[PDB]
Amino acid sequence: FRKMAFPSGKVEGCMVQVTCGTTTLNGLWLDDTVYCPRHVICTAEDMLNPNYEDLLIRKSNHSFLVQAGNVQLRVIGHSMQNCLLRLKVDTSNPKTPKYKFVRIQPGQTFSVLACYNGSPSGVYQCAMRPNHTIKGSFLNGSCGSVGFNIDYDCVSFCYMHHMELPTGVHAGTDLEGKFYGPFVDRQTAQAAGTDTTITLNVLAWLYAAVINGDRWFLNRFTTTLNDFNLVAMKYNYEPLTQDHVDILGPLSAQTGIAVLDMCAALKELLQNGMNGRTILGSTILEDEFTPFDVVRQQ
Amino acid sequence: GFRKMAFPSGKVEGCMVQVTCGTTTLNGLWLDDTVYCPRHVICTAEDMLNPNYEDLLIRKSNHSFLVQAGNVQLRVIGHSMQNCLLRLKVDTSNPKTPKYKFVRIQPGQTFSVLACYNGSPSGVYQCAMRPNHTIKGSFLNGSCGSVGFNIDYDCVSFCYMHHMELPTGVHAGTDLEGKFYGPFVDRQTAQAAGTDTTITLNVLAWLYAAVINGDRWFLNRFTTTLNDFNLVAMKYNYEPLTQDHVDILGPLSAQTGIAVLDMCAALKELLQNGMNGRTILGSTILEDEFTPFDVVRQ
Ligand SMILES: COc1cccc2[nH]c(C(=O)N[C@@H](CC(C)C)C(=O)N[C@@H](C[C@@H]3CCNC3=O)C(=O)c3nc4ccccc4s3)cc12
Ligand SMILES: COc1cccc2[nH]c(C(=O)N[C@@H](CC(C)C)C(=O)N[C@@H](C[C@@H]3CCNC3=O)C(=O)c3nc4ccccc4s3)cc12
Repeated sequence: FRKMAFPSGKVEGCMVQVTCGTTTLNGLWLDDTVYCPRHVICTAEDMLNPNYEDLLIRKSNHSFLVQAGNVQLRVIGHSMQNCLLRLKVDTSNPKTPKYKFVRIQPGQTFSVLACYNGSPSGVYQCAMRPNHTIKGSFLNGSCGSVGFNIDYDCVSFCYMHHMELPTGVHAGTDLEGKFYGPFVDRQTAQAAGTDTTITLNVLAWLYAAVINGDRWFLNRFTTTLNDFNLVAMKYNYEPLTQDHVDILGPLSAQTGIAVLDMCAALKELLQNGMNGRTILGSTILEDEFTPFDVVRQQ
Repeated sequence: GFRKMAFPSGKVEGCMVQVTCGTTTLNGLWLDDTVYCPRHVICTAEDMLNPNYEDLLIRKSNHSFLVQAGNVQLRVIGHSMQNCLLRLKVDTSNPKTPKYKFVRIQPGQTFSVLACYNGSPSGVYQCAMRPNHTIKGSFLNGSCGSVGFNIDYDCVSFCYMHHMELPTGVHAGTDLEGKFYGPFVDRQTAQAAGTDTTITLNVLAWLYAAVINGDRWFLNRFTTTLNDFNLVAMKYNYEPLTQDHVDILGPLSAQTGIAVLDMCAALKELLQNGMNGRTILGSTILEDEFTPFDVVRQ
């Protein structure tokens, strides 16, 4: 069982470089639109608070240097959408795939194409956390990198990188420029809400461990959903919904362990702890491996 | 802020095709006017237990190879075996052919895998060639012919093509010249690898990664000689350290400011006293699938 990313070629054909003054970041080229974080226009204005509507009226189309590989693209118009700029260019991307813009929900995963200077350097898998952060790997120059999923040749773009919190996690927006979480694009230290554990995915991981022949943690206690949810919240675990219990159906049928019986297993692990025991090799319960991942890889 | 990252797969995705002989369908790699694929695409369910490839191949003509690149079908105009691969000559040269080389990777080195099913890429992940010449991959039915690769600049270095899953769940395959890594043969039999060991040079590089990411709890005032460390390493199934390895860890040592043999003393302490419930870079186990080169790049 291992975390896999979606193949990145459909997105690589869209990455570009957007430069204002001495500041440059990544943008996404779809048809005749380039999307990028709006703070490419900042010149130290980012410190404290920038007035984006003022900075933007003060900018000409010629001040935007947009480069796709070797080619410079002429900016024909610009308008601001939330925390993103939409740049109109004179040529439509010959490599635009079928795409949509989606708002990823907590607990769901996506692939990140980390880019620097409009050039992709790496691909990895991420989870949107309940507190609306992601545990990414992003260095200076990463802003504008996108997260995405791919279904039947259609790219679902769900994220654009904007910032790294003081704790080392990362924050950003969907492709309409709406931030995930309560963060704002200014140069300030910001704090995320307490980060809860994705219970649906821990449970999925437990199911994967049982499929792997590792079942020391099972027991014969019973729990109701309500009584499991009250214990889980005491340990900063997300409560389980009835939809989540359904999502776990195929895995519970495959192993013969009823979902609520696995909850009774997890409940004991929360209350008694691992005690040095290991699950799939780790003393830590993994929560970024989804039931879909377990299902596909079993 | 540190994780396994795979190379962007775009240059490789544009080379994946589908090769069919009768009921059997495998992935193939299309470079210039040649398609490479595992030779047991010519196998029926009855030839698999102990087939004679020379015999089975003399019995086929170019017409019996249906090669599909996406929608398009390419005509085979010639064929030949190279070890455990077939090389099919096609009438059209792949216009998406990247700059490339064929290399044979040595144990401990890492690469990216593009997992393909029915000629179409489905996932990408990073993995390393184990000391016992297997890879700990994620390969399902229909994955044979998927390739492993590294990218330097704009040149794809192909190093792996996938053939088989051992009963232990690890995987075996060949370089692009069709020569298998390890003691394995392409037959439908249960085969065993040698006993695996831990890649010491990679654990050390990962410990440097942790120090560079601000995880220094495991460090200690002590130091050890290479010989002393090796005696300890042998006890815990770790590859012996070599002076060349220490030279490879030169640059990491300089940035960190920690002498290599100091890091070894820390590792000796982690082997002997465990991690005490502590985690390094978010992991409860000593990661050994990051090379010194990988840590630098990130
Ligand atoms: C340590 O806590 C802090 C305390 C006090 C202040 C702090 N600010 C930030 C913060 O993150 N600022 C944002 C930018 C703001 C405007 C959203 C930022 O630098 N984003 C990066 C990606 C970051 C960097 C490392 N990996 C992450 O992904 C991005 O490449 C961009 N670069 C530039 C460079 C020039 C112009 C625009 C951009 S936009 C953290 C922080
Ligand atoms: C007594 O038999 C066993 C006993 C104990 C363990 C065992 N392992 C294997 C074994 O691996 N066989 C090879 C094939 C051999 C001949 C190279 C095989 O099926 N490879 C797969 C990838 C495999 C499949 C599951 N995940 C892995 O990645 C592959 O994608 C290919 N598929 C086909 C399908 C039809 C025709 C050709 C090919 S080539 C057999 C076996």
